[PDB]
Amino acid sequence: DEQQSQAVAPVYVGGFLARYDQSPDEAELLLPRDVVEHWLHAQSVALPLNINHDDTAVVGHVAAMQSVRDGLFCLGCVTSPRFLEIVRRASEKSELVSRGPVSPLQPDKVVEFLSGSYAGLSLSSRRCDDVEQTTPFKHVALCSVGRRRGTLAVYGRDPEWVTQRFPDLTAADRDGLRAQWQASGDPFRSDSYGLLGNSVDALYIRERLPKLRYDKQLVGVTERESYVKA
Amino acid sequence: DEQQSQAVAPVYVGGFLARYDQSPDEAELLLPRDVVEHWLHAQLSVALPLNINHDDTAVVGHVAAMQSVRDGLFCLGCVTSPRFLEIVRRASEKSELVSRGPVSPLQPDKVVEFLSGSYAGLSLSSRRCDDVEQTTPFKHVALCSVGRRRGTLAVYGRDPEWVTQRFPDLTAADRDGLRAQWQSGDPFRSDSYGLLGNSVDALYIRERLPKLRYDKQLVGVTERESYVKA
Ligand SMILES: *[C@@](O)(C(=O)N[C@H](CC)c1ccccc1)[C@H](C)NC(=O)[C@H](CC(=O)N(C)C)NC(=O)[C@@H](NC(=O)[C@@H](NC(=O)CCCCCN)C(C)(C)C)C(C)(C)C
Ligand SMILES: *[C@@](O)(C(=O)N[C@H](CC)c1ccccc1)[C@H](C)NC(=O)[C@H](CC(=O)N(C)C)NC(=O)[C@@H](NC(=O)[C@@H](NC(=O)CCCCCN)C(C)(C)C)C(C)(C)C
Repeated sequence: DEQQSQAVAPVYVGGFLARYDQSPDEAELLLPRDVVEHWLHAQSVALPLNINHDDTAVVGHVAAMQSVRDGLFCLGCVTSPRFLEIVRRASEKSELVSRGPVSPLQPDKVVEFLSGSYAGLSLSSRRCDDVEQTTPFKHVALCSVGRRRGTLAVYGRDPEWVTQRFPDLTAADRDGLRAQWQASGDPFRSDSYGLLGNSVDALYIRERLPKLRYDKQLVGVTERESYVKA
Repeated sequence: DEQQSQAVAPVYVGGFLARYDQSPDEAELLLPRDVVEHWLHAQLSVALPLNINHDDTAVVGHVAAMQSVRDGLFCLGCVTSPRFLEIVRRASEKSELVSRGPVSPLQPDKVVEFLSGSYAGLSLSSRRCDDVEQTTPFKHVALCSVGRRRGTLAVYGRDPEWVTQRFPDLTAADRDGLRAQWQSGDPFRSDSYGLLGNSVDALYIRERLPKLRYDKQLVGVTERESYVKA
């Protein structure tokens, strides 16, 4: 009963929403540093964090967005108790979760589950297309894999520890983030049936795993140890 | 609420549990025709149960017929659990893949389409062969994201004949031997959280999609039209 309270405690997520050094496979995915930094400075209210862009599946909020040297990095927090309770339960029934985490990390079913199902981040921003460079950043979505390479999502119970998984990040970067991450109920208006529904869609994404490994390698989270399952 | 009764009606599943013309990647998967036909004749008294990814608490129906044809062992089963179907009914409403609907002239069928996407394969549960003292060798059949034996693609439909009709290899004499065979409570002791749990595991099977397409091509279901999503 206490173990179940530790499992449903807030969980943090971090990762790049876009890698400046990565030319997208599609023109509409182009999101350059000049634009990002402008948009950041442009738009207060936190961007909501949801599951695969579903407005009824908001599970938390983005706590910090920072533009670093290699891209736009963000740090958010899964806070919805309904989503976490669901995850808590689904995790108990995952052969993958049961096999546990790597080398010296302690098992963490909830975190491990999110680490497996939503290994990527996917931004929701206004169409760039190079014109009239309002709130451009709509929200951030946890997903099976992102359209932009390098968007691998890293989950952990501590924000510092999450940011620490990324070698590219400097102290000044981890500092700009720490400054930021330091509503009115449960934002989650969905359920297990929905997540399950969304799971089959994930099964049909092309080259899902290969992309994730690529993302894992590009962001250097391969080196450090974490709950990533890709 | 009549549409919801048509959606939760029994669903049939068919496909090969093993292709004799396919040498397994692992020795323990070897299941030759001589053995099969012997085992068949050996045991079909009590029906083999049909479950999700080999989970004893996830029995969703039973196998109605097992026949050894020229290219392999083919089976036809029926998903009958109302609990499993109600779960599927609901999850289907939340699948972008299901919403896109079926091919060319097939009518949309959320439940069938959902099962078609999540459990595209069949996986037998039999006694270790290993070539020795070759009683009930056939334990059960499991619906899964993809099978270990190639050609084990699963085809779902509301009509048994129509299901068997999806396989070109099958002859009339074959469809006849099957039709002869497929003529107290809800065996499902699991839930959405469990299926959801099992979904993350699926996400990490290697070459899942490529295998399915292979299976789809090997069994010639590529030619005919069906609810297959692979
Ligand atoms: C993100 O990684 C993602 O969606 N990944 C998914 C996860 C399953 C995925 C898809 C395929 C293969 C693997 C994974 C990805 C980077 N983000 C988007 O694609 C994102 C989705 C989104 O915001 N929604 C579905 C709402 N799309 C966008 O950010 C786009 N923005 C818009 O469409 C915006 N529209 C406009 O500015 C006006 C033009 C008309 C748009 C359509 N009505 C807006 C405000 C609607 C979001 C793009 C920036 C990519 C154009
Ligand atoms: C099936 O396709 C499958 O499991 N697919 C899954 C779906 C995701 C998959 C997993 C990884 C990668 C891709 C797909 C596959 C063909 N079936 C099996 O592997 C099957 C599973 C199973 O039966 N259970 C989980 C219960 N395994 C077998 O059929 C094996 N049989 C046994 O292990 C049997 N054991 C014995 O006969 C005795 C062993 C020694 C006893 C000494 N006293 C039994 C009764 C436990 C089933 C094999 C046929 C492979 C031997």
